[PDB]
Amino acid sequence: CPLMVKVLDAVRGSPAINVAVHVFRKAAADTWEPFASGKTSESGELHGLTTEEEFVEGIYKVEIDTKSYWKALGISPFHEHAEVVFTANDSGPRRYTIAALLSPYSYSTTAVVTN
Amino acid sequence: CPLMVKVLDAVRGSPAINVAVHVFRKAAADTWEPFASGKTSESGELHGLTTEEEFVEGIYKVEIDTKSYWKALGISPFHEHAEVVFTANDSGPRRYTIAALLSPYSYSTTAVVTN
Amino acid sequence: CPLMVKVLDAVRGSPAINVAVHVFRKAAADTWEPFASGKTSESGELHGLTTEEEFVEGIYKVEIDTKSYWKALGISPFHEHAEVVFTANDSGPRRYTIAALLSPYSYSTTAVVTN
Amino acid sequence: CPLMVKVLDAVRGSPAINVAVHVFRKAAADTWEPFASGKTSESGELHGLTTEEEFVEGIYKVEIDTKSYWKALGISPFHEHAEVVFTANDSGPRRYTIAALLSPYSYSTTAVVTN
Ligand SMILES: O=C(O)c1ccc2nc(-c3cc(Cl)cc(Cl)c3)oc2c1
Ligand SMILES: O=C(O)c1ccc2nc(-c3cc(Cl)cc(Cl)c3)oc2c1
Repeated sequence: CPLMVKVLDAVRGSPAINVAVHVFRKAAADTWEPFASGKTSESGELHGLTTEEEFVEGIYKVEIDTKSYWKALGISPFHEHAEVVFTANDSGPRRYTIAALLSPYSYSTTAVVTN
Repeated sequence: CPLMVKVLDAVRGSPAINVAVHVFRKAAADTWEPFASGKTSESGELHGLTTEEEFVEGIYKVEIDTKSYWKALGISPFHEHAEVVFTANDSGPRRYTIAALLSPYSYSTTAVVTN
Repeated sequence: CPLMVKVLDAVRGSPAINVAVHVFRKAAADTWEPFASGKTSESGELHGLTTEEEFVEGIYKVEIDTKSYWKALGISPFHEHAEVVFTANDSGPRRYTIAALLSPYSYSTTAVVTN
Repeated sequence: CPLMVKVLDAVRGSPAINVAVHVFRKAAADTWEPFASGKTSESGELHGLTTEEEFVEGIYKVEIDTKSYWKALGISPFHEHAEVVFTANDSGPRRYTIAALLSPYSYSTTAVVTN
């Protein structure tokens, strides 16, 4: 599990459940190719997006669909989504956790990178 | 204005208005002595807390009454208040802005220290 | 000034100065069209991006060049940039401030929308 | 495990290891009584602070010793510590995770409360 995404809700004080997440990888023709996608679990975690074989060096974009999350809770939020863009595996394979903390008009994100 | 406090609301996407803020200075007998206080303005700012002459080096605590702010909005909060504890150090001319971003179950704070 | 961007540095406790910021507007053919850009000031603010006449309703993307900012400080960063994507909605007179707080492996952003 | 504390480092992109944490509980004579303490593990988590029997209703303060954490890494930070103050178990037992994300001049905290 080299890429995991964890999403928390700062209004409710809970994991953000059923949040859609799309991962893209930058291609040779300077375009965002689809790479993996999933939804967060009851623990607000999304596991199994990729494998050590598939997750090669590259520039990745993790798009967290915060707007649909807030709209499903009957709230009109500010952002369309939260995007996290980074170079991965540049000095060999690493394990990445991308965490996001959400509020209707704000979000924070951090990365935990382990070898 | 050597010390200013700015408070933002992450739920409404606005300044946090009429928030009570209490500042204390640590005294030699390990006790917190009231130093300054006020309510944030319509811009979520609290100016005029102290003067350069009164704001000496030492340990200060800024306590933001977040619970009353959320209750006045009819929103259920987690924290009793938000406390920011720091040391004021004289090292050339310095202005301290303590900023806080509030959500019901979370808060963030940063210091903007400038000449 | 209907759109302002403010960027803070969580490592140095200061405004993030001379940060490049690019704003784009979403066009009918699902593409991002350049809209406005600039570099943050000594106060970490970028004023004068647009005018009330040019800033129509629509989806906007604010891309903050965080990687170049950290490299100029000799600090190793994680993100390629920070992107803030939102919808501008006309509902009475509104000013949008997009604020971001930067750290090498994390960032937070909030919207301050006022009359 | 009704009370857990998780601490992340936003500069390194890692768990914040060996962070001291002290928990206090407000007493009848309006004083902060010591309740539990520990240090975060290699995963930046602190488990086993208390038991469901001991963790009764009350106002608790979780003090995270961020200053000693940054000083042990050879960095001079802004805050003395990060304090999280909240009422616990007011409507019966709950499980609380207090998470904190640290930078030298800033911190964020959130709570995950589950039944
Ligand atoms: O000094 C001012 O005028 C000023 C303005 C905007 C500001 N936005 C913040 C802020 C933003 C985020 Cl995303 C997280 C945190 Cl902790 C703080 O602090 C500000 C200070
Ligand atoms: O409980 C866990 O396992 C777990 C994991 C990753 C986590 N990242 C956060 C986090 C992120 C931001 Cl951007 C701000 C703050 Cl305050 C916290 O909390 C986590 C908790």
